[PDB]
Amino acid sequence: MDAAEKKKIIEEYATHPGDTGSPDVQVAILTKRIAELTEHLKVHKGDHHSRRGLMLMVGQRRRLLNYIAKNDIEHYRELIARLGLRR
RNA sequence: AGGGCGUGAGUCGCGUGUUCUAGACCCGAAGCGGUGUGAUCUAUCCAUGGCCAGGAUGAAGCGUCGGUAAGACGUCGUGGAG
Ligand SMILES: [Mg+2]
Ligand SMILES: [Mg+2]
Ligand SMILES: [Mg+2]
Ligand SMILES: [Mg+2]
Ligand SMILES: [Mg+2]
Repeated sequence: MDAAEKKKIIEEYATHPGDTGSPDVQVAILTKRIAELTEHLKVHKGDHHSRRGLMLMVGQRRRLLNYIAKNDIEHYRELIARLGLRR
């Protein structure tokens, strides 16, 4: 998250070239952040405050995915298929 | 002074009684000491071999599925532990 791969993620998950805040981009960014924080917590199992931040990110991503699936179910399926298949 | 002790037959053989030192009239311990013999029984150990019909039970592990942010965990199969 030195903004390099963040911009990369924004551009390769954007719906249109100017898109930077749509639910797809938000879910992609949140998933990358959840992965990074999961690794950090695996290193530091005792970081309860960061784990709470991780849970907040998880819930936010869940609500965004719920909105996406409520609007366009096939788009939701494609997005989650790209993003870890929702296991 | 009074008193104690003292004022010629012995000695050597043989026999014999008792006795001394020797096992000492004879028999009998449990045990003590010295030096050896034994681990072909048995106790433990050491090296090197053998052996344990048959039938049960179903531990880890692994895998599937479910679960989760990752899990834990659940489920099923597999597995064959003591
Ligand atoms: Mg004595
Ligand atoms: Mg002795
Ligand atoms: Mg003796
Ligand atoms: Mg000997
Ligand atoms: Mg022997």
